[PDB]
Amino acid sequence: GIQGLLQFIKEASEPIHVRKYKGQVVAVDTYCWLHKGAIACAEKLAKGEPTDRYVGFCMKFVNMLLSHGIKPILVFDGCTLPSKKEVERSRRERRQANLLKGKQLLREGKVSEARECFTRSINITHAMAHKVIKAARSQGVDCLVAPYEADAQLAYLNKAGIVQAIITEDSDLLAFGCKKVILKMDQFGNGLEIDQARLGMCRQLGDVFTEEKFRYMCILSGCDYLSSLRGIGLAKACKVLRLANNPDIVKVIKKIGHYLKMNITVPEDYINGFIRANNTFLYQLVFDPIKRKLIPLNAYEDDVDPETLSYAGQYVDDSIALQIALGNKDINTFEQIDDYNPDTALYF
DNA sequence: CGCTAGTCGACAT
DNA sequence: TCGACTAGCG
Ligand SMILES: [Mn+2]
Ligand SMILES: [Mn+2]
Ligand SMILES: [Mn+2]
Ligand SMILES: [Mn+2]
Ligand code: NA
Repeated sequence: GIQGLLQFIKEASEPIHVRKYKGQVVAVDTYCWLHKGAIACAEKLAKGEPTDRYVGFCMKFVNMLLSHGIKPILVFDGCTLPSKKEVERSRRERRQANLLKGKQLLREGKVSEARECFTRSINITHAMAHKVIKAARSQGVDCLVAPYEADAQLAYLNKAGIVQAIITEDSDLLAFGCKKVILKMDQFGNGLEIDQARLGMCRQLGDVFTEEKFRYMCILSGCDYLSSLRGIGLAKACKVLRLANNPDIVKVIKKIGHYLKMNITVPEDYINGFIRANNTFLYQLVFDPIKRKLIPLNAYEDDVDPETLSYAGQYVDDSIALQIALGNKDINTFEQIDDYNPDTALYF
């Protein structure tokens, strides 16, 4: 996510209860629940010892939403995004490192720290996610496996008007241009909501409350697709966008040092990386549940060439995309591991 | 002082 | 894929 974004725009936030959305549809970034539930059994997950606790943990929240008359759509991550491979590598390295370290501390004698290491080695696999999918489907809850990041999928579901709000712990969804996002929701329904249109309640943002400029700010501050320049965070990026009054962003990015009264040399590849990051936020592939078709998050504008956007996710056949979305197709082996059919009585 | 980057408990049961 | 907290910076 965008580090400290929630704190930066805290004025646009509002404490709520999910009963606000009774008789409505809400999409869920299920990974958060999955992780929080996986914490309660980190050791057994690390050792490979069998446990299905995260399932019950997620189903608690699901049953809560269902109890408050909410129609929940559980969304899951799919294939790895090429423009996110660095962060994936780092995360993986941290995971195996902390795993081995914990395994060592188990032999040393210190379990209190070994457990804490096992917490950092949490690896949420597609199998666990599929268990959760099984449970949710047994409780009549619609599930959707994103072709890539669940973030973009949720953003699409919200923009398309399929869902009214998004439940997540990740502030990336705001950069994607979600309308309504519910952060920090507990097991009872208490949560914090940020509306896009209410970003203007943040005086600190200045005139950076439009989707495009807000996105630019989030990218410049540092995201999962492009690391920020050293010494650059939300405040300075927002300052850059505030002080500058130019339509073309590239020139401003080239004058970032000028706008911040600093000596900031911008590498040539950083501009290209910014273009790539922007295009990743705008055009990352998602799955249209209605038309059952792979589409970019936003329709391609005239100023972009879709053939250069491989990093935003590659296209596959719509039937394969469908089988992935249903969770029937294994992400890694591309083999069919289930036979769920929505026609045999979200997908029309 | 304001802001960024990095650490470690919390996460949760 | 978190965030309070804070060393340590300009
Ligand atoms: Mn993120
Ligand atoms: Mn794929
Ligand atoms: Mn995500
Ligand atoms: Mn994200
Ligand atoms: Na940054």
